[PDB]
Amino acid sequence: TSWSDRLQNAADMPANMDKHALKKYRREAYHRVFVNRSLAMEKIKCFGFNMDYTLAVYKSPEYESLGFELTVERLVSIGYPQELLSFAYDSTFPTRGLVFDTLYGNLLKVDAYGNLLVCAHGFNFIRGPETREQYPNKFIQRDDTERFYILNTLFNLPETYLLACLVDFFTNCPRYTSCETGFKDGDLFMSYRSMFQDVRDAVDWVHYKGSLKEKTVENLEKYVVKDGKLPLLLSRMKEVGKVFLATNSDYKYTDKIMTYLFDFPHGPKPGSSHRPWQSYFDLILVDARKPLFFGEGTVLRQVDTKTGKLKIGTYTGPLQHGIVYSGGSSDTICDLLGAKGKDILYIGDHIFGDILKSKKRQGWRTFLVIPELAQELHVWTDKSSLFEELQSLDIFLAELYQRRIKKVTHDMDMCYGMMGSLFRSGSRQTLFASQVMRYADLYAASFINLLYYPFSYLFRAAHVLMPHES
Amino acid sequence: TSWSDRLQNAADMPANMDKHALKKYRREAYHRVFVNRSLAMEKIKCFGFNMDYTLAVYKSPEYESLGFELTVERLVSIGYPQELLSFAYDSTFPTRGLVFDTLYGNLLKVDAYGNLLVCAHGFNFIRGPETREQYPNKFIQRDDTERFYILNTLFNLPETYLLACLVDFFTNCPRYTSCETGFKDGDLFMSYRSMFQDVRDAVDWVHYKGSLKEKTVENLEKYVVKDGKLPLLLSRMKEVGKVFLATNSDYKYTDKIMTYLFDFPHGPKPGSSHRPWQSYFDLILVDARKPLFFGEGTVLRQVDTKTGKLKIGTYTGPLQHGIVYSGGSSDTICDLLGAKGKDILYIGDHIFGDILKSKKRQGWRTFLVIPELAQELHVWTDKSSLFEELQSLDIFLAELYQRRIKKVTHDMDMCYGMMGSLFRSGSRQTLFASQVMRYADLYAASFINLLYYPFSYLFRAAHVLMPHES
Amino acid sequence: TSWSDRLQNAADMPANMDKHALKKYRREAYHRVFVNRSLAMEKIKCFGFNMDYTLAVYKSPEYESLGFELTVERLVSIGYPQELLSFAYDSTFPTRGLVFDTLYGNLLKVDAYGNLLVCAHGFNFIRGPETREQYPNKFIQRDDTERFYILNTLFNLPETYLLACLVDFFTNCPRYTSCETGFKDGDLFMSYRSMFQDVRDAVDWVHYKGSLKEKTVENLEKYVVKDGKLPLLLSRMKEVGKVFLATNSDYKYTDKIMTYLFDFPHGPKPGSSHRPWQSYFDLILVDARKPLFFGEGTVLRQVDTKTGKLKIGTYTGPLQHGIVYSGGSSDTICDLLGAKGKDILYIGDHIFGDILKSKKRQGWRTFLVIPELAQELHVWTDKSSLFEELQSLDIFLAELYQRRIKKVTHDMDMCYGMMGSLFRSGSRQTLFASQVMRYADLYAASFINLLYYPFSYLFRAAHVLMPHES
Amino acid sequence: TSWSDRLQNAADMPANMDKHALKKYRREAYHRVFVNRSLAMEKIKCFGFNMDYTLAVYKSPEYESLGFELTVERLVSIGYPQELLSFAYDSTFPTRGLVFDTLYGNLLKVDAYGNLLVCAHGFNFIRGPETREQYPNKFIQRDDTERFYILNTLFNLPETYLLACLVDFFTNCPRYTSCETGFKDGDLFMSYRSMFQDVRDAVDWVHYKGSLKEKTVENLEKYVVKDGKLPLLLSRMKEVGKVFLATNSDYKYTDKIMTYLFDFPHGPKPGSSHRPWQSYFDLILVDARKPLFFGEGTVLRQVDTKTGKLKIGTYTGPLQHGIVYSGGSSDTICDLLGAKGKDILYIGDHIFGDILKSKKRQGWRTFLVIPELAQELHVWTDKSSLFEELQSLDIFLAELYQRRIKKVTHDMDMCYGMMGSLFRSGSRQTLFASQVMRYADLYAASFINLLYYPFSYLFRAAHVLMPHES
Repeated sequence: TSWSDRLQNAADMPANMDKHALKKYRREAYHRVFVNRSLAMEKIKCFGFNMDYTLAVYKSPEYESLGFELTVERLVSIGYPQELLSFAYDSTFPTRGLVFDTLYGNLLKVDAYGNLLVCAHGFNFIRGPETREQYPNKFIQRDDTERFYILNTLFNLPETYLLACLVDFFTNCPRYTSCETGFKDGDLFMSYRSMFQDVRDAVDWVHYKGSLKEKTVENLEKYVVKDGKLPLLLSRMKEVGKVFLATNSDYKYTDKIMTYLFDFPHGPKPGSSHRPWQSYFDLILVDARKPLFFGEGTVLRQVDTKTGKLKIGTYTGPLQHGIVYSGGSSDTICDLLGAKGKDILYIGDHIFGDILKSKKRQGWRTFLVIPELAQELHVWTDKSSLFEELQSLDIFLAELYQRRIKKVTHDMDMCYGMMGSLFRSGSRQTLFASQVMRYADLYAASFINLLYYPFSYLFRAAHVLMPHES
Repeated sequence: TSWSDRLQNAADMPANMDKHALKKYRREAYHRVFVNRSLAMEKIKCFGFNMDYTLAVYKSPEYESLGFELTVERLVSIGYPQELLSFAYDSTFPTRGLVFDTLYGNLLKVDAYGNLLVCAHGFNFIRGPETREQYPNKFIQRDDTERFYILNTLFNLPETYLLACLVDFFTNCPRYTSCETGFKDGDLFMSYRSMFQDVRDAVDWVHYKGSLKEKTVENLEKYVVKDGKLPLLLSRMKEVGKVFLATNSDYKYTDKIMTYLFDFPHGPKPGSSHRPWQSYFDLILVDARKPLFFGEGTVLRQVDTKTGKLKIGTYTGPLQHGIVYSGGSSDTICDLLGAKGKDILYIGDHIFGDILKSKKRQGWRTFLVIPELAQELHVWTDKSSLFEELQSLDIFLAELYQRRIKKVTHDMDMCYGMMGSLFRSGSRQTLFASQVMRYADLYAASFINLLYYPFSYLFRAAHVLMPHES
Repeated sequence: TSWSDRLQNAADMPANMDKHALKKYRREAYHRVFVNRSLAMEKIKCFGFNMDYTLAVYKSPEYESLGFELTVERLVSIGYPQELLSFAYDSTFPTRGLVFDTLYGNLLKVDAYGNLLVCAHGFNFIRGPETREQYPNKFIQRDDTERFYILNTLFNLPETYLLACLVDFFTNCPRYTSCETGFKDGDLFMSYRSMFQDVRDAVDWVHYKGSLKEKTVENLEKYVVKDGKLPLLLSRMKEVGKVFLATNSDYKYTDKIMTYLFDFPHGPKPGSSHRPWQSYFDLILVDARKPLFFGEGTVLRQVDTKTGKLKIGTYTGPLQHGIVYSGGSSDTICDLLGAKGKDILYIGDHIFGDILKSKKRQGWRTFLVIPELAQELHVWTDKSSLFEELQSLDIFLAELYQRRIKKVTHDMDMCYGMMGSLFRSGSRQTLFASQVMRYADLYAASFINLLYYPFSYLFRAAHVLMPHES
Repeated sequence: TSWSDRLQNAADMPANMDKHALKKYRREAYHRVFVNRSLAMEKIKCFGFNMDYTLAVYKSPEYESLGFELTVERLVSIGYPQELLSFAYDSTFPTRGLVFDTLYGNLLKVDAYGNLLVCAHGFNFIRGPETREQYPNKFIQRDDTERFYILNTLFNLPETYLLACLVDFFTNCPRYTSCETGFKDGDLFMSYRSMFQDVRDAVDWVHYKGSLKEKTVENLEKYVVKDGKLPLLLSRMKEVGKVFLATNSDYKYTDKIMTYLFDFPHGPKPGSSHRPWQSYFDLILVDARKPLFFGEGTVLRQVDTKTGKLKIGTYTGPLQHGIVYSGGSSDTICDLLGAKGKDILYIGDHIFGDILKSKKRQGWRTFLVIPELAQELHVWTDKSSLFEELQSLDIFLAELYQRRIKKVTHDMDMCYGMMGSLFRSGSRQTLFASQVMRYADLYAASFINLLYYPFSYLFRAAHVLMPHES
């Protein structure tokens, strides 16, 4: 059972809007909105969205597998060996948020301070003592972006696995000689860094010049989660505030995806007339170029929605019904909707490009969608005894002042996959977990969970106290 | 009672090293080491220090007042009006960590997300609604370093007050006209930005080209806390590991200050022969140029300790007894002492230049000295009823779903000073508080508090859990 | 008669290698090599080439017209108005080397010091006094590359004309309102800057993603000058030194073009066996990325000449017969051929990317091919009386110490085209002329003119003397 | 006889303003203005000046010797060996415009293309073949400013000699070991680069924090050329246009120097009342910060001329009689004087900071003062037979197509000094010579030579023709 199976199962259910059913429903972890900092929903005057993996949740593992296949085919097309075609995407290997070390060709899972939690070279998981030869302090400087790439998005899941496939392949292929920083093939040397750049370039190519979008829109039922409760929630948001879309995707792709997401024989509720997707938004903005969007952005353009092309010129006019914007900046939203940052709840899946930057640069309120939580929540509750034992071993070890702690850690971790939970390895939290807590005011497996809370709900989190204040 | 009075009172006490007395002593908040992340002292192989406001704690308010006076005299010397000479330093006004907005000339106290907690123009404290005219989202982007300067160090305390004095003076002086971004005087316009740059330059000048150091060393009993337990703690650290100094100050000043700090008729304990301060250190490094020190640093030089001048050339040799280094980088320490980052406990007062950068860039373990805590702890415990009432009002307000919450907030805040606690305004934590929790593994009013813990103590902090994990 | 007609006429002639015929032939300006700084051909050990507009001289105006048409079609494809399709390339308008001012939308012809010689807005030529409203000092700062784009290459000829077509079109189209920095169309504003960026992007697109290369190689006799004396000259160079190619183009395109350039039923001379084009080169390098090539360049790769794709890895081996390189740097050439810079005569058409940078950054000897000189030489000799009169009027005016000087200037200039000679307006030299003299050691309408000089010819230029030295 | 002896000898002569005497006087090379590009003096509406080495010509070798001594004393003060005190400035060694190679510790004389003309390591002049070991192409990339420093100003003359003294000293001192890039002294390594940085820093220190200015103004008759014809020429300029000063020096130093330069018992002519120096200027600007001045500059300030300190605030008012400005930009001059660039003749000694930048960035007309020409002109005319022979040998060698050419070159060069003429080595022009021709419209040994030309003189230079145009 993948996380998108869970999401689709919940998506197939109709909305029972009886108040008692809602309060009962939101009590379950799977339909709950989790709270890092308190948020009074009554103060939210605008609800903003991105599209990919928020409104349009791509089904797993089918969509990752499609991206993987097209990326592999692109690398073979530009000269990588034919054996790449025998790879097959494996969803049990990658966890989101790993760091690829382009110097030594390792995938690393790290905590918020750069400490190594897991290190894998190809499919070989390197134990603590052996990692010290390359990482003397079992530590990396995350900000060295020339060396380290953080695979933070769900679009990065296929290349996370592909990097490991490639390192495994070249390590074990007799044509090549393994070296510390790459592979030697006579008079040719392929560094892990150039290999990584080829993979990155190929992933980009597949999304923007290849056939990924075409293959997606020709079979949207296979590739995109669909929920009849989406127009109900958006119609309810529009009753109490304004609603906007700000996506990096272009208008033609947005229109195809959004049309599918709203393709029901009804509108907000069963029995109601169908309405076009654009009617649910007070402001539609494509080609957003986030995260630059939250700084100076780009010039504001207007989409000719008949042709899908940009009109000639910078758009200088006002908000008009039916207009579609392109580029601009977050100040465009605030100006055209008459909003301040804390009036806005921005709902997205990119922990950096959506959530971190809108929080840090503009003081927007933030809702992080984490699709994998729809399944991680099931593992967490089902194996709570593993974690509880780990807590007790940690307390026992501290007051006593080992191999049992590592074994339980491994067993707990493997329930999530070969690279463990998105949020921790054993008792140690990941960088990703830390960023969620620090920058996502609210988070959930799906933003649909807002449907189960009344219009003026007060999301509450306990106040933080310093050690000397307790 | 200032925080340095508290520190000096504790410094005057002799060390009772009976184990039961120590454990009793460390139980009191004033002599406790507070723990943000767990740290096993047995794993620490090197203890590192800065000098200023860590080993050499400058007495308050005398030292700030000296800096203030010399800075004022410098501004008058370069052409500011004579009325500046009538200013007098007032320790009740500044709290450390405020942000000066060079655009509108305000001092701001902010939380970790840039939200305004306090706004003062000169000595006028601007209430919430009036702040929205200049801060529509009651929010600043901290990283806009061209506009905002964060007064993060104890050396910034005099200029924090001076900026407010100057804004007050020009606002109320009839020769000038107040404008949004500065002051008009006929054909001259002084922006808050250029005023701020003059103040910054004058503070720098006083420390490096003026008479501040000379005036300090000619009366060290007036200006520097002195503790006979300092050589005892350092001798104990040297029994179980290595000890190093890395200061931004030059050798001549370091030698004068450190000689005074060790000027007792005894060594580590009463009755023992006096030892020169250098003998307590395995590695002495001056002109450190932190925070650049934790990146590429500067070329490693050797101090001629006879003359106080640098020897000619880059030093290429090994660690030698009696050598004093200059410049270099944090890698110098690790190489010469055979240490890895997590082997090092680095003890400092600069939340950014010492603690943040050594943690983020090198994975060092960190101990933050917060001198003002020596007194903030007394206010916190004495007025705990104010805070407890505030907590209850917050809980009452949330479940009820105001003016009483603001009044209690003001009354609690004013016990610390006109700019409130270093760590909070009412129930809202400051940016400084957040950075302490995030980057200081341990913290205390003085590093001397390590004296009261056994050699292999395990400092413990509770594990963090995400909302969905609770 | 275009300059490529002249070049093709000379190209059709067979080589008479009798010494007396050669010396007679090189006496004519059209077959002469012109000399800015003395160069002893005996000291040249390597001859290097670019391909486009040096070996492969594209026929005029057919090739510019093709580029113009495809660029227009691309702009219409992305949303520019249909009326663009009625434009038709006009070779009499553009002169190479003009500056487009993106602020005011003017094409400018300037001297070496940025002084305005000609200013045209659309097709309106602005007289001196009217230019002062926008150019108060009749001067531009060339280095302000955010504002000014210098149309320095022959590939820039179509967009030079297109920019003027577009400014003319929008100025006179009733849908738009003309403003100082662009065109208003209700709520849309198109600045000259964004218009220029669209044109630049479309030209790039046509060359690298569009059909320009495909259309070129499907009719090479229409689009490319062909000269049976090319393999003769290259074979003669290989007798006395090494020969290399360094082109920005990719291998597949290079192979198609070079195969055509050598497609004769003979080799170096009539009667000799045909040889493949690669055999004429000791070193072949594609994807050169000049001018970055003359700095750090890019990593050295090897082309798989069977597939046209790059082999995997950085190439670390030696120079090998038959290998084709990709990327690298100018140091690659020097290392693999055992050359120093002054051993190299580098032959190219890009006054900046080829000639300036190889001279300034590496001290290479330089030969600049200027295709338009093949026709400018005919205008210069035929209308020498116009220029001679201008010289006399200048001398008369100086010793006398006007309208006649401007009229003669205009009449002389118009013989070259609407934008005058590449090298001057009247008696004032262009920036381009100055750069040729400063950075091209030798120059000619075609590098084929080297065929008419003996192996150890000494090209001589008179020494320069300062005013006080004369 | 130094060049300042020549200048002072001419300065002592009274002005005979009879028209026939003037025309006779300007015929002599020593009193002539030399012309690179034609300039109609009638079109000049503003005459601008710098102060140092233009209005205030420092006497040679006394002033260089003072700078040398203070720089040496500063290096010894910071820890260089005592033997430095035995150095003594030698004016016969340095020629202006040499390049110090911080990698290999050589002084280089180069032509405009970076070709090596002379190479000296310490006082050892390295012959051609031996230079190829470090300079394989006998070529340097001038723009590599991290490696090469061009000693372009007269203030650089002492450090030019000092760098050679130091390289000589350490090479031959037995305490040190000579290495390719510096000197080893056991565990200390002094690279030529760090040595050079010490020298540069010490020269800066002497000018701005040391006693150079104090020592200069306490004996101005020893250190500064004085000419009673200076106020006559400036009064004549003010009759036909405006006159401004723009100096990098501060007001207190400018006032002392300018007061001395005008300290005669008369004003413009003998018999006339003395006038204060400020009265000769329509605009006085100090702290100019050229060359940044010709870009965005700094904020415009006003000097309080009573105190010598800056008034508080940016100056926003108009040009007022008696006001003295500080900072600003070249646009300040143009705005306040109502000038365009080609209305301005800017007179200076810094070939880069004055002349190149005002020409390239603003299109100002330029007059370069070259003090050494006052003596180089005498060597040039007296040894014209050497140069004439060299020309003939060059022509003979070319048509013949050696050791005699090198011997004559050496003999000619040595008449100027150990580093030859500022303008050439033998028949090869220096970079400096090339920059003079390219950027100085007019040049002379002194700007006083303008006194000998009528108000509306037309300076004329022959037009430049390309090779194919001749």
